[PDB]
Amino acid sequence: TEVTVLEGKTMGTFWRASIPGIDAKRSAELKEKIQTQLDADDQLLSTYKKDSALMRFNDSQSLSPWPVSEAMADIVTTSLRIGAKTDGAMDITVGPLVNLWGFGVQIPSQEQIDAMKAKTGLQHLTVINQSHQQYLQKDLPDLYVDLSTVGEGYAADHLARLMEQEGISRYLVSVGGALNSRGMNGEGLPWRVAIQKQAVVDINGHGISTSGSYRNYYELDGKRLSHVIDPQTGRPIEHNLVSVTVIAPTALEADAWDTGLMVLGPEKAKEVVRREGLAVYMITKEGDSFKTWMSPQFKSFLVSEK
Amino acid sequence: TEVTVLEGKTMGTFWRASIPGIDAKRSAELKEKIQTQLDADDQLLSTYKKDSALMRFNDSQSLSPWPVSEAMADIVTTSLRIGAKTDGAMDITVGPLVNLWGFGSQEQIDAMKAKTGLQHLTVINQSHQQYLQKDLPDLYVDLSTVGEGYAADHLARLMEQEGISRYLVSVGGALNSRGMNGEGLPWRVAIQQAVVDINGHGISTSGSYRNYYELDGKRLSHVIDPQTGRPIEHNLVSVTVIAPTALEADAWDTGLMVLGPEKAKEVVRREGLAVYMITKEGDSFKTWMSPQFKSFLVSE
Amino acid sequence: TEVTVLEGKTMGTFWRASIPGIDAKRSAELKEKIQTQLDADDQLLSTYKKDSALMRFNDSQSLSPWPVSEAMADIVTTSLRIGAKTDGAMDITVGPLVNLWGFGPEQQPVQIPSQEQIDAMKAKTGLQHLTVINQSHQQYLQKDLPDLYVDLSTVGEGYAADHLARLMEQEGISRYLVSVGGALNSRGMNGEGLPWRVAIQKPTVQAVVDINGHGISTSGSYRNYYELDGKRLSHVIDPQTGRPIEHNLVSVTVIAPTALEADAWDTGLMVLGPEKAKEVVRREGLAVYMITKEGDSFKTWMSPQFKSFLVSE
Amino acid sequence: TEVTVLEGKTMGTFWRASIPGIDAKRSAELKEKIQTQLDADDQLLSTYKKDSALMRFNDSQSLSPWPVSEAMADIVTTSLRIGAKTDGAMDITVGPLVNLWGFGPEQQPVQIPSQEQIDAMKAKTGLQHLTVINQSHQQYLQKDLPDLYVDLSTVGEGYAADHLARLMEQEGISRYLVSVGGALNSRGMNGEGLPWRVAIQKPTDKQAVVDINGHGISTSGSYRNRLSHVIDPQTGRPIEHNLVSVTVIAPTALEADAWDTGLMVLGPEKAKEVVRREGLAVYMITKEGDSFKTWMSPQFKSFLVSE
Ligand SMILES: [Ca+2]
Ligand SMILES: [Ca+2]
Ligand SMILES: [Ca+2]
Ligand SMILES: [Ca+2]
Repeated sequence: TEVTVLEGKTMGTFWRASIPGIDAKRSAELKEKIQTQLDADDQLLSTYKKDSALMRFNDSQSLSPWPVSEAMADIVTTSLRIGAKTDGAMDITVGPLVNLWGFGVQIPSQEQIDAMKAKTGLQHLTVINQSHQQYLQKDLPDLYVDLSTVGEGYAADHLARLMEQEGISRYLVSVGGALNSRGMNGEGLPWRVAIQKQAVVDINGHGISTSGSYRNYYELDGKRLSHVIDPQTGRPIEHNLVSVTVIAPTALEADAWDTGLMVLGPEKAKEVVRREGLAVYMITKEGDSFKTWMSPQFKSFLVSEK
Repeated sequence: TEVTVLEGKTMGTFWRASIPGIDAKRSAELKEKIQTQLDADDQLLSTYKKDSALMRFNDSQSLSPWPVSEAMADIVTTSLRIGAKTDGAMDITVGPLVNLWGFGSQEQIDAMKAKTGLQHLTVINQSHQQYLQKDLPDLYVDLSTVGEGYAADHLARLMEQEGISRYLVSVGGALNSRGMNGEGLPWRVAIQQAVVDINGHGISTSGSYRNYYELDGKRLSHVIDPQTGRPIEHNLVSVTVIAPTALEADAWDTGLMVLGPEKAKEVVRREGLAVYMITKEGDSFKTWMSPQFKSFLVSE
Repeated sequence: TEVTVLEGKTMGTFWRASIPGIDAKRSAELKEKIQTQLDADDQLLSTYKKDSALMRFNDSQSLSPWPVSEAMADIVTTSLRIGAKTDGAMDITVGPLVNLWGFGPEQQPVQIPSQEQIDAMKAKTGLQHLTVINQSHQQYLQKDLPDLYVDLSTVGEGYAADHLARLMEQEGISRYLVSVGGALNSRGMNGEGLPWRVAIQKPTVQAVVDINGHGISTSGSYRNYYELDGKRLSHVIDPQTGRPIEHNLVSVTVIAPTALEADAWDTGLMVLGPEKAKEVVRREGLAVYMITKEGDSFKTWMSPQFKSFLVSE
Repeated sequence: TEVTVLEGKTMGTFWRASIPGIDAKRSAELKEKIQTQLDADDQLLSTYKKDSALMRFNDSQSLSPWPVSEAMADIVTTSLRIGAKTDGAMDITVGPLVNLWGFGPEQQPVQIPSQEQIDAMKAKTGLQHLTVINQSHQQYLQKDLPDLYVDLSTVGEGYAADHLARLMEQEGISRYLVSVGGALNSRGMNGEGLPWRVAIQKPTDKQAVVDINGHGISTSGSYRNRLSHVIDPQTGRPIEHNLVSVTVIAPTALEADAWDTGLMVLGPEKAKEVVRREGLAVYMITKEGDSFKTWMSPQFKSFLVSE
């Protein structure tokens, strides 16, 4: 009935873990184990750690097979495909363009943007899988891969795997915006998952991840300048889709989809969500108010009651 | 709330789907969509169809990248990875060795073994396409030991695309489930009288008490060890695996069955797998559960 | 156990379908199906859209057979019959007359009372001017007066509700309570084996009726709107008198084999008035409930056939 | 609680009315009213009575509109439409082809198998020859062929059952199970507050329950397994498929009785195409060799009893 909560820092954000029925000691051990695992995940994906596995790939100039871990190969493989399923809205090679703008301290880019698009593109990345090893291969020397739009999802899922190892079957795990829910909370009820305005959903056995455009676009005046850049135009998105929440089997998928959908905007997002049978929640600032939209698949998660 | 159940046949076996109460009309639609997908999956990897994706590849003598669906690449990728973590016990290239046994041979079987080997396959994943690639023309891939596992995971995702997030789906010896029952209770999945809650996971089982045999210490088995070309001979009667996906469960499943009690337990501990085994000692059987597996057990 | 209620707007009014518990996706697919069908009926009948099948016929001047759909033929067919059974009270061709008082919907209340040009207008009116022709693969409407104007607004809600129900059946749902405007249709029991709730206007325990296998429709409300000049002033116009009804009838509810029929009967019964209405009710042995305002009080009245539909639970 | 059961003869078959809480006096009066009404319907549609309304029309040679009742109008209209929707399988003008074989129940036949002369006979049949005209106080039937012969027996039973339903309403009776031949309409609860029991018998050679509260049902078959006496109005000869029984549930007994005969004629495959498209609730029984196989549509399933 008692719910122990563990929290800490990771990947420039925060992680949480709610585990029912744990003693002070095992709680201690688990925090140690959790922090250590996320630390290693940070060391894997972090773009700020010039020494991370990812940055080491980014720094190299090789065009031949580059050994990486199974996780890394899986993270990239799913990132590429969902990138392709979002007409390219979800691009893990868009870093150069985001840097040109100085988003996520600048001078609007003249026409360096066109020339910068040439050093971006999903089709430049390849994942090779073999029995005893996996590899990332780029056909562009200065291709730059950033995975901060999916790292939180991956971390949340990996965190689920840690619970299994530690023989824990009931838990509320989250890293930043991504969460995985399983089992009943303190009381014999599903963990409460509040989506942004606090409508609640029950994702027991599923994962969730939110994503949006907040740059003075979320309840603000002086309406101007979006920091989400469409990897197709090389420029700021213009539509009014401010928030996208996705529920899926894994938090990694949830995390890959929401970014891409966010980028595409309302119209296109809906076309993709319908075609893929995804459970999505959308907030758009049309009038001075915020209107919502929920695909059918997303409603079945709503907590019908109180 | 009610509880609807849909079933049929596919891949030379049976498929089932348990969904919270639904109406007859929607049942017929979901049933048709399910059967069509499973049919699609079978047309993809069945070795009995001369025109399945897998067979066209098997028939190709090309050593250059052969394009395949995302599913194909993913099934292969897991097979090769779990194939290594099990000392090659779980081999998807063993086909030419199993064939020369008529089960499911002179020491000349080393000939078929030559055209065998997990290191002969590579999977290439790109944004808009995937490819399989073999460095041996003769290489022959077979995914029967893993098909049900995938099919089951794929069915659960179809249910997901259909707005059904609460379910218990199964294909052959594999099951997949996420969500509670009509009541906020776990879908009852009984082990070979213990039950487990596999919410968010998959589960596969190999062999049964009705698939173990007599005549001396000789354990009669159809299961052929890839690193031998000959039938296994240990005392592992059955093995059940709970994993993140039924596809992985199905993979570890046959891998562990090939290895046997002792060797398998080694992997189970190393890989931290959720496993349940039954072995034959005297005239009785013993049960062994990894700690990880014990955590999924559900009483009341 | 639990009921799924879908809702929307159509024909300038509200529609509602109370169905037994359904998923989310399935529920979205249904509403989708329903709205489409309802939009299609609106485009079929609406006198408000100049592109509708009805308005096109009205705009035509030919006297030969004009091809229409099964629904059109059927709707006109039972409006002519119920029309004659009410002695012209239910007249789908009374349009030219109404347009003379600037009454009805919202013809911008500025049309003073007419003179006796209503006389020269009723000559553009007449149930005898319409014929319906049914064949195996096609149907037709036929008028013998070029300027005949057919208005199906008093019977449209009833047809929509019945068509909505036949759509529920096509979708495998045989238990439901469906409504469009003031017309309701139902058949099959609740999730609890009980009758779907259908309340009746309580002038001052409210009456409840089980309309299983039938359709129902009401005209008016005890929330009247007449008192100033001449006891009762209405916007409804007697098709045979060319003038606004002046009687005591506050509202009439009719239960019939279909919402369509029920919608035709109550309009015509509302026009006729209390006594004339009762004669036709007795003669056709209809299931009717009436509310009349006597003197600072409302009185209720039920035909024997109507009492038979009452649920005494 | 006590259910009174009334029965009698009509249209060469039998009708039954099960009604709860009714007393001796009322039942006696109802039995009179029912039989009186049925008689009139029989007098309206029978082709076995040379005096009936339908026969007067059949015997005439008129090409101009022929005045009939609303019921006659609606019956024909519904039959003509469902006739078209079943690809002419349900044909109310096929009577002369049937007689050619002498497969009319009241026919020997011991005739002589007709030769392809059946073609010169189909020419005297067809749903496109009939027209229904409705007006304020009148309705007409019009045929563009003298010798056209209309027969409404494959559908008169559904109309009688639905007509019986209206009768029940007139008398203030809300709970009943009323039937005429193989067509029934169910409404309300039985002796115990339970849905009237309606079963679908198996054998159709030579048993499930459904709750059709607020709906109607009719069954059609080809009882008598090798040579069928069901004539395909489009070929002029006996059907060849193995469908032997079709049960249809619909909002009205007329519709149900109209469809089941059409589907029966079409066969399993073509019938299922129709069931699917029209979203009909149907149950079919096919006999391969000596093995009976069944098939229900989704809409039918929802009427299956579950508890
Ligand atoms: Ca993201
Ligand atoms: Ca397996
Ligand atoms: Ca009306
Ligand atoms: Ca029939």
